[PDB]
Amino acid sequence: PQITLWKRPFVTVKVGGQLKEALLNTGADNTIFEDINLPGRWKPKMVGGIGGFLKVREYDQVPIEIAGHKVIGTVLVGPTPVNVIGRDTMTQIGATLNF
Amino acid sequence: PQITLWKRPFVTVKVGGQLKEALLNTGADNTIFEDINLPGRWKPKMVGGIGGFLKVREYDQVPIEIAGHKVIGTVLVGPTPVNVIGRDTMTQIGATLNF
Ligand SMILES: [Cl-]
Ligand SMILES: [Cl-]
Ligand SMILES: [Cl-]
Ligand SMILES: [Cl-]
Ligand code: NA
Ligand code: NA
Repeated sequence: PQITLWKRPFVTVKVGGQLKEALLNTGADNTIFEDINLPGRWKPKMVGGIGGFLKVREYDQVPIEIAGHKVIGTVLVGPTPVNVIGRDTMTQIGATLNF
Repeated sequence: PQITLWKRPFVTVKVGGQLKEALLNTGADNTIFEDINLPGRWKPKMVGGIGGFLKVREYDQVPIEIAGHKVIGTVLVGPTPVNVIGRDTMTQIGATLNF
């Protein structure tokens, strides 16, 4: 797809078999969801930095599908204002910024 | 240009005549800098939401140049961990996310 930026760029994504909406966020290193029930085992992971740490769950080797692009990636679960697709997943689907 | 996402997408920009590095951030509604000396007058703007509201400075009709594309747009000055080019500026230069 070719995604314009007039509104926040949400897409439908299937993650760990769960169908969700998430924002394509070139400002985020990692992909993170709240309110999801993923398969498999998780380990805790610290993200953020001083003044803004967050302890989240990290699920690895999770199947992710966006617009028919099927990849396997890491997915964090924890507090986030919106679900976020970060660079780590966007690089696997071959996404680019163009202008 | 066409920019891949293996690294954070920093670009050189000239904003209000000031040469800076800033991150192309599709998860940001607004372009925002800390530490910049913009021309003209500013008005207060409320930003944020659930995590907290804060008043920042809004400069309007500011010249912005990125990769030879010249536009005029809004630039906020307030706390941010990185200089950000948000969707408002990216829409004016015709940027899209593609995969
Ligand atoms: Cl959702
Ligand atoms: Cl980087
Ligand atoms: Cl800079
Ligand atoms: Cl305030
Ligand atoms: Na400078
Ligand atoms: Na102005």
